[PDB]
Parts: sequence; C-alpha cells; structure tokens
Amino acid sequence: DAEFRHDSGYEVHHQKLVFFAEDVGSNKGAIIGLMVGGVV
Repeated sequence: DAEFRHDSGYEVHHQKLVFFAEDVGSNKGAIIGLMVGGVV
C-alpha cells in the first residue's frame, strides 16, 4: 500500500472533509460552503 500522504495528527474530522471534496467534484462540503457565502 502506498503512503504518499495520509500522514498527519488529527485525521478524525478533517478527513471526512477532504474525502468529501475527493468524491465531490466542485460543490459544497461543510464549513467551506459557509465561508464561500459571505466575503469570499
């Protein structure tokens, strides 16, 4: 099994975000969908 990444400390929640983005394509995720509707 490769290990290019997947090496950090947290990985208990930030992953569910990424993993989403990965199977997302270009829509909303969790907190991003918020900051993406006010100033940026």
